[PDB]
Order: sequence, then C-alpha cells, then structure tokens
Amino acid sequence: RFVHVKNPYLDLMDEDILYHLDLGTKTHNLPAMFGDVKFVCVGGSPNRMKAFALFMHKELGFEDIKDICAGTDRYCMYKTGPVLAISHGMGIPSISIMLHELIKLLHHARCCDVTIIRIGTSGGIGIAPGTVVITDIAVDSFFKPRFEQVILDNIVTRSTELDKELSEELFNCSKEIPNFPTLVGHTMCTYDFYEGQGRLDGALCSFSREKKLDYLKRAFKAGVRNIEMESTVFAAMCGLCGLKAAVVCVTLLDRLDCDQINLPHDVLVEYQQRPQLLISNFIRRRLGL
Amino acid sequence: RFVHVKNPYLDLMDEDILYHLDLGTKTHNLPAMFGDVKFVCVGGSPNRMKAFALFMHKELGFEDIKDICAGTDRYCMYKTGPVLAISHGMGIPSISIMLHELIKLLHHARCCDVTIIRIGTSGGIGIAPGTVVITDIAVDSFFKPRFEQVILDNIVTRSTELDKELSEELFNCSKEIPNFPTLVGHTMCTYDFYEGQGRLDGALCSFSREKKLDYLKRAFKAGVRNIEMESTVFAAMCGLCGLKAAVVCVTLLDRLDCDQINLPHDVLVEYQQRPQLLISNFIRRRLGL
Ligand SMILES: O=c1cc[nH]c(=O)[nH]1
Ligand SMILES: O=c1cc[nH]c(=O)[nH]1
Ligand SMILES: [Mg+2]
Ligand SMILES: [Mg+2]
Repeated sequence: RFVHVKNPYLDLMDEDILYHLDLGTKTHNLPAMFGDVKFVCVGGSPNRMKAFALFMHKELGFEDIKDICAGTDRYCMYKTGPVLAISHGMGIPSISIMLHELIKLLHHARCCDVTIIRIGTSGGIGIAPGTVVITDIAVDSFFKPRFEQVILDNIVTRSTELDKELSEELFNCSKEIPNFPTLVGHTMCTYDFYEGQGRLDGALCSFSREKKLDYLKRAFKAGVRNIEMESTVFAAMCGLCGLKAAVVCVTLLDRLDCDQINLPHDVLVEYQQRPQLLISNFIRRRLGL
Repeated sequence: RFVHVKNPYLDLMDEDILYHLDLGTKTHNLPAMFGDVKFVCVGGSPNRMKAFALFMHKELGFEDIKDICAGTDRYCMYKTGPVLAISHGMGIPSISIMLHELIKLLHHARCCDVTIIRIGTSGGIGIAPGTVVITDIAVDSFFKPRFEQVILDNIVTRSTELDKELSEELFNCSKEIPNFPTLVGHTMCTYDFYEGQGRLDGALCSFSREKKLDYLKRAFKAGVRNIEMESTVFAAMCGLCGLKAAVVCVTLLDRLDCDQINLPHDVLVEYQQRPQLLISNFIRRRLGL
C-alpha cells in the first residue's frame, strides 16, 4: 500500500521544494532518508514530539537527537528506525501545511504500508480527565463525519473515515497497560478553542452556560467523547493518500464541568505522556519487540 | 480607548488562567506588567518575533531578551518599553487562541489606546516579489470582507474592517524609506496554503492551471493584492475589542507566475525584514523618536 499524491502537476515539476519543512527533491535524497518509514507520529508541541522521539528511541531497544527540519522553527522532525516524529502546531491550517508536504515527502521516498497516528490532548465530554480516547470517527462542530474546505471559489467536502481495524488494534493494545483509562469514541474537531468549543472563558462569548451545556450533551448523544482541533483534516487527507490513520488523544478536563485547564504540573505531565505509552506498545507489537 | 472583552462570564471568575500563554491573574500582576503597552506586534515565526523585539529594543534607543511565555513552546512574548512582540503560529485557529488570551490579558492590565499590527509574509498577485502590502480590507476566499466562524451549532459572521486612518498613516510612513516598495490593497485570508490558495504543487490538486489563473485574476479584479492565512480573524477580533489593527505583509513571490517559494537566502532574509522597518518608523514617529 503505497503513499500516493492526488495531483497530476507534481510529476511535471523538475524539483519539489518543501518550503515549510525546509526539505527538497534536489537538496535531499528522500528515498534514502525516508524509504524505510512505517510509522509517523504527529503532535502539536515541538518539545513534546522531541520527548516522544527520545522515548521511542529507548522503546525500540536503542541505548541530543537532531531535528531533520532544524532550519525552520515552523515544524520539527525526528527519526528513530522506522518511526518518524513530527510537530504540526495548532489548528487545521497548521497541520494541513505539514500533511501536504509530508504526503509529498513519503511519496517521493516511495514509502509503503505507512501508519500515521496523531497523538495529543483534548477536552473530554462526560469522561474522567486523563482518559485516552482512540477516535473511531472524526466529526465537525455539527457532529457530521466530513471535512469541508474552500478550494478557489468552491466548497469541497471530504470523508473523515479513520481505519476501523487500526482503532480496534490500538484499543486491544491499551487493555494490557495498567492504570491506563481508554475508550473508543467520536472526536469533534473545531476551528476555535474558545467560542468554537462552547467555552465561557474566552475574550468573546455571546451564548449562555445553558446553551453550551445543551450543545455538549447533544454532542455526547451523537457519540462525541472528546474535542480537539486537527482530527478531521488529518483523517480526510491521510485516508485519501494511502496512509492508515489513527487519533489517540488524552483528555485534560471534562467539559460538562469546566472550560479552564487547571491541573497540578505532575498530573498534566502524566496525562500528556499517556498517548505515547499506547503508541510505543502498538509499534513494539507491530515490530515483534 | 480601552481594550474590552465581550463576555459577561469573565467578571464572575475568581481567576483567569491564560493556558496557552502560561500566564494568569493569580500568578501574575498583569496591570503592572502590561499596563503601559501601546503597541502589539504579531507574527507567525517565534525566531522572527525574537529578532523583531531585539531590533525594536535598539530602535527605541536602548543599548539575551527573556520570553515572558518561556514556559510554553506554543507562543513566545517579548516586551521592550511600550512594545509587545508575540508569535502566533500558522493559520486562523492558532492566531485566534493567542488573540483570545491576549485581548483578556490587555483588558486585565486595563490597557488603552493600543495599536496592534500583524507583520509577516504573503503571496503576491500581480505585484513584484518583496512588495510590502498594507491591508486596507481583509477578505475571505470569496473576496468578501467577512469572518465566518462556527459557534456551537451556528455560523456567526463578523466584520473584518481595519482602521482606515492607521493604514493611511503606515503608507505615509513607508514613503520616507528608500528602496521600500509599498502598496495599500486588499488581502485574502485562506484556511489552506495549497488547495486553498490555488497552488498546483500540493499533495492534492483537482483543478487546472487555467482555473487557478482565472481565480487569481478575479481576485486581482476584486482589489486583492496579497494572500496570507491570519488577516480576517485578526481584523474581526481586534476591531470588536477596542484595538486599532493593521496588517503589513511582504510578498515572497507573484502567484500569477508560480506556487513554489524559490528565493536566494539573503533575498528571503531582506524581504522578511521589510515589515519590521515600516513598524519601527511608525512606532518611532508615534513616540516622537
Ligand atoms: O479542551 C481542550 C483541551 C485541549 N485541546 C482542545 O482542543 N480542547
Ligand atoms: O504564498 C504565500 C506565501 C506566504 N504565506 C502565504 O499564505 N501564502
Ligand atoms: Mg525545526
Ligand atoms: Mg514560549
């Protein structure tokens, strides 16, 4: 299963400059650097993805680690064996830029049988803080499994279907881990952290506590268990380009109780490190380690 | 002219935790730290905003500089006199999170007569690469001066009107600078860098070169001179909250010729530093320096 691009113009170009990743087909040997990539792990925070790469290095059995995108502060990239770790910033536009350049990179490198997993934090709906949610379906603010984007003057809608067997395999992996609360459920992706997630603590708020609670309860009823900001564009682009995608997010709070993240530093760090424990278990099982 | 929030729930909270800025009303004395802020300058790149703060420090007459948000890799913040320099990442969601927390911060600090200027890069339409565009009107992909966002289950539309006299004053400032190509024109804000700006070099492309050229020419006809990814949410939030906003972007290429940014390193650095020259001139004139 090869990673493929869906653009007939790429083939016509003499060189491909991955401007935001500060990489290129002329300046770099992409099949030699990335041809053996089988696992791509993406998160927002560059410090957290650096820590994930260092963690995976030890989990793969090996005994500081160079940013392949050291030339740019937009994104960071680390590679340990068949595992690629990439930061993507916050929001649908920031991850979309990364995904466009990454899908082109994996296709130039002729990668195949690639699993890509978004790891991060989210807000929970009716679930205990620190719960790990494996997304089965990524939905928009209207609880619809679709990704809408504007291309020129037109709105184009794409499917956000995530690989079902991969979400089942990640859940089966999670059961072996002690003190690891895990759940398979829908994930709602929004464009705004504050008004877009029904928060009452933003600079702007025109709705009531009752209106936000009714909204969150309807989301729970539609099967939504967590809220984040990258899942729909991630699921839509990866599925379409030959990548088996998954979303594994830890919850930092239950939105049916509050909007402000107020956790002790050591609890926040523990929760933040829960998705990487599952991915490590999953990669180690896939590689026979 | 005080910076104001538009949320009756903020007043009811005992403390306000600015989670992404790693600041708070309980942990910090916000009126003492930021009460004298009169100029806020925002850009995507943390390295570029660090360099801007160091540059402004010397331009204000003073003879390394501490990140006020050093505790988080999401955003960076530097202060030199009445000038606040903040990174905001890429895209409408990343800058929206920053703007929500920043408007709350400036309001807790009781700031007044605050000018906020987005400085950055963009793609040009029918203008020479390296041209500085001062936005008069920020428009969406449909060339409409509006900012649409999803709040709970509803779409809410806001005005993207930028301060006219401030754009005229920045243009008058730009005329004194030698070898500084400058223009006042509309700026189109998109959610996607590739398909969203009519690029033919993304991972996905379902349209033709002719369709993208027709689109860009219609944008030029509607008064659009540059394309970037943060202007509409920036103009919509700031205007509504008592901030006099402006957008000053340098163009890296003319989109009527190409999609890939291919510039010599020293030309890219020169172009990147053109918006900060104008802001320095503007702040120095405002302060009588
Ligand atoms: O509530 C939350 C917490 C983390 N990320 C989100 O998008 N929402
Ligand atoms: O073409 C460009 C260049 C910089 N930023 C953009 O949004 N578009
Ligand atoms: Mg880097
Ligand atoms: Mg910081």
